[PDB]
Amino acid sequence: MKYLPQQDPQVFAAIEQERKRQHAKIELIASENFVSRAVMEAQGSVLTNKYAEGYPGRRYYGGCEYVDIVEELARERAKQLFGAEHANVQPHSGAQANMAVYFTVLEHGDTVLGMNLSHGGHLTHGSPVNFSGVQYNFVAYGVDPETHVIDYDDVREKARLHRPKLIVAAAAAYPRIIDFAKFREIADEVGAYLMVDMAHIAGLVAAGLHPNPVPYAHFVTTTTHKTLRGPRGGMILCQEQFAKQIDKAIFPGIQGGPLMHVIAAKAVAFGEALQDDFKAYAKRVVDNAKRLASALQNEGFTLVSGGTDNHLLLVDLRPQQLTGKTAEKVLDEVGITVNKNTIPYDPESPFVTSGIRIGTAAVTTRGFGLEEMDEIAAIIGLVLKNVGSEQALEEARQRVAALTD
Amino acid sequence: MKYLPQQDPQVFAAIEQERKRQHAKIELIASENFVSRAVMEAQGSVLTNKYAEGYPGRRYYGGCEYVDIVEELARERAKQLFGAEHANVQPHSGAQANMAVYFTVLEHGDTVLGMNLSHGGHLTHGSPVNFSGVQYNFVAYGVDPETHVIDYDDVREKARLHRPKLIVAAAAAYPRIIDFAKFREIADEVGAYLMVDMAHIAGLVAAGLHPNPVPYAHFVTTTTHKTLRGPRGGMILCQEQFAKQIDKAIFPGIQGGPLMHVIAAKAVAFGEALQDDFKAYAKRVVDNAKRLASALQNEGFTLVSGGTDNHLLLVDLRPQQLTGKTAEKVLDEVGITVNKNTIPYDPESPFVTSGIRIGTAAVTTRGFGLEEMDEIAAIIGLVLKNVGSEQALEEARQRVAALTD
Repeated sequence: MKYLPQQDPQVFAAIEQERKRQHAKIELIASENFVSRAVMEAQGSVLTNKYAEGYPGRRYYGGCEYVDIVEELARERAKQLFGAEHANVQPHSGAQANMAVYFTVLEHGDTVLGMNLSHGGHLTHGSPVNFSGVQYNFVAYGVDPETHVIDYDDVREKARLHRPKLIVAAAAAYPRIIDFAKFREIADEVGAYLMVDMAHIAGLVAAGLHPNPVPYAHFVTTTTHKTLRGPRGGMILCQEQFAKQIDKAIFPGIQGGPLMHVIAAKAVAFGEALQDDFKAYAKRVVDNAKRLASALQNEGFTLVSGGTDNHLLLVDLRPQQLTGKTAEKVLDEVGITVNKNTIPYDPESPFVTSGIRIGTAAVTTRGFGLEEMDEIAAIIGLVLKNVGSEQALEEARQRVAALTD
Repeated sequence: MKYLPQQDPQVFAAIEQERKRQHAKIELIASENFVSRAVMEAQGSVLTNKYAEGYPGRRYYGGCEYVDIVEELARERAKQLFGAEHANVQPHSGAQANMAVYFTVLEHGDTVLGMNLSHGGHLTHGSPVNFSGVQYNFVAYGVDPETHVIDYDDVREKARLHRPKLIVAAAAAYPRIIDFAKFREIADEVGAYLMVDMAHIAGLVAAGLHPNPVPYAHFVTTTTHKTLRGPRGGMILCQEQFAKQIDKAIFPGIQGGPLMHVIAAKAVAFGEALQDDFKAYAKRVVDNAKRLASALQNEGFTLVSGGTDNHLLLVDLRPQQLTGKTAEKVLDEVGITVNKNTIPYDPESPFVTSGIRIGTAAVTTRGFGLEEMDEIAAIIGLVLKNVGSEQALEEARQRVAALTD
């Protein structure tokens, strides 16, 4: 940076602390990643200055010729990545992407069927303190109490009992492949739309490592910042038949001016995702998650669902008589960043929990591989088996430092 | 830029076109401005990588120590700028800022009283194709048919008849000072909350050039990108008594992860606004708008309300037998960017209109002053009085080029 250090010493000092933090810690938050310098440059561009309500070639402001090129690059690259008929790259966030789909097809108080929030569902899939659960009547399907895999007979029974207008598939914390074909079959049986929120797995879908929901869903939502490794924001994919309605839901429905600089950054990220090296990266994410899962099991940890098919895993800490809160805190002390996370049928509140959620997207981006996964698992074992030993924690600290350099 | 040109030639070429465009044109879109290089650098930072749901010291992710410093800088500087008891700097946009306030105090179908959209009100103040008009029962107050000033007796009568739960004051296209004291008096009479949407005038308020709504309103919303000259985004100000409720409305209510890099950019912009030179800038914006208004009148144009008290003006093109659409198109041909805009009691649709909206915030930022205002007015006169003369339009083109260099 050149201008920020002089203009704002306070903001610059904090940014620099954060930059150094991102390098020093082992970042295992499943929803996080590290964007490229090109992506950041796009976000840091003069495109922030441009009002561009509307869509390419159909704006409500003059002078949009060039931001139009940018938005269309984003849309076309998204379509190439996911084989979707239509893309809307304007959503400010995952929240807004989901909000727009709900706004498109639902009226206030309509019934929606989503994944149980304490089994892996997201806040925006029906929490009673979120717009989703306040505006619409959410009911939930669960995972099997033993396998922790989605119970598709429960999906079906809930759908048939409650007659939802919309079924939501996808998750904030589900370590296995989701069967989109079965979701569409059930949706078809009850005459419900299917929305798939692929936010977590979007990069894996792009790389052909998770089945693509696009052929099965009426609407696919996603964030651009998780496994897709793009800027912070949202996106909606759908078939041409819903294009007009979806676009109108975003504007003038729920948003105003789009963030054109962020949309530029989305285009850049989609460009990166179209490259061969991204597919290799995504495979390493999945390989690393499996290896980390296996290595954690070797250390004596129980994993929700017994492993992983994707970028993320959940440790069930009950055998160690630890809460997720306790584990999260102590791992923070040694420089490993995880989330506490409810496990299916958790006896604890969502504020305490019996689990931790871990993902490999970020560490993979920094070049970590199988050997590093083994070491991460060994450090976690050292820490969680010796929470009362300051000597053990200092050893862990030193081993974390050795990994990050 | 260093990395974007190599990584993405297509995105870079379009960004560069846009950058050159912003320099070449006379940008009179009233809601636009040019942010500093420091603001852009903040947006282009690694803060995009950080999940930080929650608030400073009360997050749902570890490792937020530094993004917390950034968010608190934004909040504290906002409070200093506006004398508010509480700030929420997380809203992704003006849309989301307004959405959150509505979510806080209203239930589905509650009555809200806002400014007539064709008299200056914003889309989010009750359009039937916007969430505001779909989710809530909006009624409207108008301006006087002759003076084009808000009719406060109409505000009062509508309030007393319809018994709104909430009254919204502020505008996308109102060229005069708004009397917030009278709005609060009326709100008090009918037991309604008062929300002021100061998006357009926020920079003028910060500089003491428009009365501050903070002392009078329960909630103040704003965008950060108009006269405040900051990054694209929103903000909510309120008294401490509503702080918890407002914060909960933003998260977990209507948003997820905040855009921490944009929040950094907000802090930077607020830092800039706290400087003496910003107050001088804001006075020039207002001085320039008055001078441009006067100069347009000298050219024979009629202005809505007969002039301006702020950064923006509206030309009533009926005396020239022109529509706003026609004027917008022809001005585009010579390199002047304006919006078509409805005038109060417009005989034309919002898609055609009888007016153009002009603002001086952007040209003032680039260093334009009174002499430039005279020339802009003269060029507009030349163009709009000779729409059929290609020679006149080429002269205008050359004069526009002379202004921008």
